[PDB]
Amino acid sequence: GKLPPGPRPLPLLGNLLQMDRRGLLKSFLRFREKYGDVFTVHLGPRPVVMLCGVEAIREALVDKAEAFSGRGKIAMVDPFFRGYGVIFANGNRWKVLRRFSVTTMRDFGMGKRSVEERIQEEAQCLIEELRKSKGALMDPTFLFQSITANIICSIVFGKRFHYQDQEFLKMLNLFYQTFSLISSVFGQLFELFSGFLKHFPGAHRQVYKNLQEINAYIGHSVEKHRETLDPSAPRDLIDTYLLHMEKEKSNAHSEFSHQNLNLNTLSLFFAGTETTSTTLRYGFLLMLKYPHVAERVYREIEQVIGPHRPPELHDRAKMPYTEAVIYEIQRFSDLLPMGVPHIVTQHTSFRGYIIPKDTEVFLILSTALHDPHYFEKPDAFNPDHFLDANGALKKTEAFIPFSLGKRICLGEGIARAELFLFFTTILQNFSMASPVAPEDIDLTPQECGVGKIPPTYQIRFLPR
Ligand code: HEM
Ligand SMILES: OC[C@H]1O[C@H](O[C@H]2[C@H](O)[C@@H](O)[C@H](OCCCCCC3CCCCC3)O[C@@H]2CO)[C@H](O)[C@@H](O)[C@@H]1O
Ligand SMILES: CC1(C)[C@@H]2CC[C@@]1(C)[C@H](Br)C2
Repeated sequence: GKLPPGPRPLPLLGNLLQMDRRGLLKSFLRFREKYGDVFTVHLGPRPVVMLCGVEAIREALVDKAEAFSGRGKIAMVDPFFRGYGVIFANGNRWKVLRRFSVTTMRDFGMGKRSVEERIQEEAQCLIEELRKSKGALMDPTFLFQSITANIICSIVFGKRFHYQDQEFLKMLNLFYQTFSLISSVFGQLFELFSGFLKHFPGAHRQVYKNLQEINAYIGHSVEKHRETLDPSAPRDLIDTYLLHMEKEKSNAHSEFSHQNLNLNTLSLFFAGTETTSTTLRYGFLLMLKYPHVAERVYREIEQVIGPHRPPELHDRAKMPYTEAVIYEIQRFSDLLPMGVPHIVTQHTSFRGYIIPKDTEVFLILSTALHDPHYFEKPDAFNPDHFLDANGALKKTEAFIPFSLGKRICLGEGIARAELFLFFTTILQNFSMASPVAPEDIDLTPQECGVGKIPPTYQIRFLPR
C-alpha cells in the first residue's frame, strides 16, 4: 500500500543524518541490517527504493521487467547526458538505441574481424608493448584502458590507437579521472544534494568538462565519417548510424539524431573502457597479492594452451580454474556495487509494497556478489568460490555483476572475452612482480561509490 519501510527522513535532508560517512553503499548495507532486503532511503529530496539480494533483484528485473526496466539518473553525469545514448535513455529512444547498439556491437562489415580476432590482435600488441617495457615498473592503468578502448575503437571508428599516442592517452586520462570523480565522496553527496550543490564549484563541473572534451573528438570524427561515407560500404558503427540517420531524415523526431550519435558513442566508450579496465586493474593487484593463484593459472595455461599458441575463446571450456579466477576477480572487485540506477515505469506492487511510477530503484548487486549462502566467506578473494570439489567450474545465479533483465549489460559478451583473452595472454607470456610483498598489498578501494576503484599500484611484467 505504501513504499517499502526505511529510516524516517527529514525535510530537505532526507535521511542524511542516518547515513554512514564511509559512503552510500555502507549506508545502505546498514539499513538492510534493520529493514531487510527491500527498503526506502530518502536521498536528499526524493525517495529511492533499494533492492538487495539476488532473489529480490531477480524478482524485480526478471519477473517484473515490465515495471523495473527504466533508467534513473546519475546526478554527476545527467547534466551531460540528459537522457541521450543508450545508457541514459528511456522509452522508445532506449528501444531504438539498444537495438542499434546490440546489433552494431555484434555484426560488423563484409569481411571484418570477429570480436575474438580483434581482442587477440590487441592482446599481441599488448604483449609486444610489455616485452618492450623490459620488466620496468609501471602503473598498468593506461595499458588496461588502451586495450579495452581499442576494442570499442575498432568497432566504432574502424581503427585502433597506438599506446604511444599522447592524444589517445589524454582521452584515457579523462575516462580515468571522470570515473573516480563520479565515484568520489563528493559525487555520492551530489547524488543527494545536486539541486543545491550544482550552483557551487565542484567536481560535477570537472566531470562535465571532461566529458565535453571527449565528446569534441567524437563530433569531429562523426563529421569526417559523414564526409567520406560510402553508403554501399559502411566502414564501422558510425557509418551504420549515419545511414539510419539519412534514412529517417524526413522524420523530425527520429532518434537517429546527432546528439544520440555523439552521446551514444561516448556511452559505449565510457562503459566499454572503464569497466573492463578497472576489472583488469583489480585483477592484477589480486594476482600480486595471491601469487599462488597466478602460478596456478599459469599451470593451466601451460597444460591447456602451451607457451606459444595465442589463447582463444575455445580454450575457456578447458580452463575452469582460470575462468573461476576471472569470475572471482569480477565478484570480489564488485565494479558497480549499486549497479546503475533504474526507475519504475508504472505503479508496481512489490512484495506487498506499492512502488509508484517514476520511483528510483537501486539494485544493490554487491549484496548478490557477497551473498554468504552462495559464497562462503564472501569478503575474501578465493577462486574456489567458483569451483566444486572436483575442480570443475561452478557457476551460480548469484553472480550478477552485469545485472539482469532488459538493461543487462549489453557488453557482457565482449567484456568476458576481453577478460579471458587479455588475462590468459598476459599470464602466458609474463609473471608479475612488484616492490610490495603480498602480505602488505592493500586491496582497499581508492574510491567506492557508483564505481569501486582500486588503488594505484606499481607492477612489473617479467618475460617467461
Ligand atoms: C567488466 C565489465 C563490465 C561490467 C561489470 C559491466 C556492468 C554493467 C552494469 C551493472 C550495467 C547496468 C545494468 C542495469 O542497468 O541494471 C551495465 C550497463 C551497460 N554496459 Fe556494461 N559492464 C561491463 C562492460 C561493458 C562493456 C565492455 C561495454 C561495451 C562494450 C558495456 C556497455 C554497457 C552499456 C551500453 C550499458 C547500458 C545498457 C542499457 O542501459 O541498456 N559494458 N554494465
Ligand atoms: O573540436 C573542438 C576541439 O578540437 C581540438 O582538439 C582535438 C585535439 O587537438 C586532438 O589532438 C584530439 O585527438 C584525440 C585522438 C584520440 C581520441 C581517442 C578517444 C576518443 C573517444 C573515446 C575513445 C578514444 O582530439 C581533439 C578533439 O577533436 C582543439 O585542440 C580543442 O581546443 C577544441 O576544443
Ligand atoms: C557504465 C558507466 C559509464 C560507468 C558506471 C556507470 C556509468 C553509466 C557511469 Br557514466 C560510469
